[PDB]
Amino acid sequence: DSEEEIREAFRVFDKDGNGYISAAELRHVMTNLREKLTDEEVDEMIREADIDGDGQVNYEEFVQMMTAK
Ligand SMILES: [Ca+2]
Ligand SMILES: [Ca+2]
Repeated sequence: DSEEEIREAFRVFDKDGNGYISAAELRHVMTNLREKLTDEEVDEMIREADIDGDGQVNYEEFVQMMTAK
């Protein structure tokens, strides 16, 4: 709901600083943000979050990542 909200989270989610997050990288924060998760639950979420299906999530796609499903 805020342009800054997902923006500050990018420094928390993207450790490489390259502008994109992958399953293994997302898992690192997801296991603390949410519980009852397998590695596969993260990957299912990537496949549904990735609007263009290329295996990575950029800034605009990150907003959609959390509003998907
Ligand atoms: Ca990254
Ligand atoms: Ca993508």
